[PDB]
Amino acid sequence: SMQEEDTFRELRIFLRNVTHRLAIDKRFRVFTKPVDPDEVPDYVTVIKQPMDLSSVISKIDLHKYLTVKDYLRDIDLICSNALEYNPDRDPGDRLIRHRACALRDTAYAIIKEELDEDFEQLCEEIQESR
Ligand SMILES: COc1cc(Br)ccc1CC(=O)O
Ligand SMILES: COc1cc(Br)ccc1CC(=O)O
Ligand SMILES: [Cl-]
Repeated sequence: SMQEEDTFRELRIFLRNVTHRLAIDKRFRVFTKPVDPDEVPDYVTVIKQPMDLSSVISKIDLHKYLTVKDYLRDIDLICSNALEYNPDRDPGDRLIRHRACALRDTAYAIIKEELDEDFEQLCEEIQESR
């Protein structure tokens, strides 16, 4: 239906706003772009599913997210990718891990306060019946 179309547009709008709010945050600057295979060539080998805020945007835009659940699954990636790739004791790694996982926590905290549960549930049911 159109109803259902209006639901997904709303989701897309909501997800864009959340994503923008992470993107304008100085802490998260490094997550706004994919990793350049210059600086880091061994990345694209170790990290199977690269993920970042600009990709998240592309995916919103290409109607690739039908639920917030799916969105968060990508946000989880950004954190767990950093855990995986930058595991060392050194401060360069500790900082990246810290920033990536605060991104995750900020995303979750925003959604926990601003996402209507019934809206999520609706997206889930529409998606399930497709
Ligand atoms: C600096 O603004 C952004 C940067 C990235 Br990466 C994604 C999204 C936005 C804003 C928007 O999509 O509304
Ligand atoms: C971040 O936690 C959630 C994530 C999703 Br998806 C749906 C609901 C919640 C808790 C809430 O929205 O009350
Ligand atoms: Cl820095």
